[PDB]
Amino acid sequence: FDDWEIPDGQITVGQRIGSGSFGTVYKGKWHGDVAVKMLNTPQQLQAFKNEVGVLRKTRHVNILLFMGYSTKPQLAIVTQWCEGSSLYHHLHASETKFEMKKLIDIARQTARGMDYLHAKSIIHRDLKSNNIFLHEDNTVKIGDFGLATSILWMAPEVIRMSNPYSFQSDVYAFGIVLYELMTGQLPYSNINNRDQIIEMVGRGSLSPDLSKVRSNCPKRMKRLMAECLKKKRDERPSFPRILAEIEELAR
Amino acid sequence: GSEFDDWEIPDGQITVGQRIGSGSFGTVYKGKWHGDVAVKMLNVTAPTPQQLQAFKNEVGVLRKTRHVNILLFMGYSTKPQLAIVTQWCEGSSLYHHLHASETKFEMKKLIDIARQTARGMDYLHAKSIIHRDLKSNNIFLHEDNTVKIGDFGLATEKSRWSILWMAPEVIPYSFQSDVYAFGIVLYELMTGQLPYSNINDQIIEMVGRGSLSPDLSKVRSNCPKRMKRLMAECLKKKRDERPSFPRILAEIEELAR
Repeated sequence: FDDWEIPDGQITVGQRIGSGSFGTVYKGKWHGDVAVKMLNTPQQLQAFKNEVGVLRKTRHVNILLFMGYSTKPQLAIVTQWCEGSSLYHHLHASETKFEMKKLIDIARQTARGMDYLHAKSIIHRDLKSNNIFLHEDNTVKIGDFGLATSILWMAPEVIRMSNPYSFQSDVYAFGIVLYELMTGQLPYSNINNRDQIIEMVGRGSLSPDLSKVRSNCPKRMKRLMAECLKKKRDERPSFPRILAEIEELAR
Repeated sequence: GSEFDDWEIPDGQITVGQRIGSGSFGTVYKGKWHGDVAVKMLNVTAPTPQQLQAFKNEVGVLRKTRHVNILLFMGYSTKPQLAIVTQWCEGSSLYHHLHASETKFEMKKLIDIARQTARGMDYLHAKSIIHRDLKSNNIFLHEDNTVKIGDFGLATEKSRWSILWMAPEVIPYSFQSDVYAFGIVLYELMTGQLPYSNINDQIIEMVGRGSLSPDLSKVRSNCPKRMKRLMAECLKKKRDERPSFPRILAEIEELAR
């Protein structure tokens, strides 16, 4: 027995949404709206529990709340549902037009969530607009930090190799998310060959064109952005600075 | 009793949420009224006294056409722009289930979907409405598991003077070409595939000349022969050789027995 496990048939799985890290996300109903990631054999089950233990403990207003799991009919992680869907969806699919204030607020909240994770020494490894979610009440919720133990966001040192992930590569990824916020575009949209992008970013010769950012993008945000995207990782700011900087420029 | 003004949903009672896609004459959003709704922003921001009256006439029609298997018209919006509001279908479209999330239906469910789609087309045609745009993209699945057809509205305006469902003579809209489109929907149901899936411009030419047609060898093993016969009838290249929907619905009513 286990408190945190949801019994078979207690969850109604609804519309398939897409595939995030390690699995497939569905809309679902567990005493309310929820999101369900179907994950992709004992021993493995115990390792899964050890992860559930860790997940149960990382709680912040700006990251998804872990609500429970299933084992049958399949491995599943259940979190709260975000009606606003993802940032990626709003920018590059439905092309929603956010006010600069909403964009800077989204950037602030994502930075708070990242600040929380990093202060807990957790490395995300996959920050991108696809798993930055918008909740009905207008707060940002980050996902895909779980199961700790897409190339467009990999810092140059991450691209060319080998568990290369670090705090500073997270900061880079966030830098790309600022690019998306401030340009409404994915970086490198004019290059079609993902293999040429990998190589060129990996060598440090390719990087986002910060001149494509909207006119009303404040000067400090552009400054911050360029810092986070700095090729030499130890030259990138930490998230307490990043959060501090965005808090202030919003004022 | 009610008149056109009555059918306006007062401004600010609908929160327009997420953009879903584009359907006929406009853009579909998810929305919240006293509940879930779908909102089609029409692509006309400044109506002239003739266009607005044309909109009134079409709304006049939408209010009279009701069947359990077609979308309920709930009202229209005025700001910032003209919009048609109908109910929300949590099951999204048939297309999304078959070709996106690649959901796997049992043969009994596949045929009830066909029956319900046929019940809906039968009503529309009995009301002399030609859909002109029938495809799995605008056959929607409601939470309660009933099928709801959409994009049948504004029929007359479409009259004023996506390729996979067009009858050869359409590559000219009639009941018989609607019946054709339904045939391709059968193909989608029974084969789990879109027609002509192995060809990547040639389709317009070859289907129109009758030298290309759907590969009927992809239909499931447990698919009944009556379903094959009907399907082949509906897809006939010569339009006058196709069945009518009363016939189509009857045949499906029985093999469902």
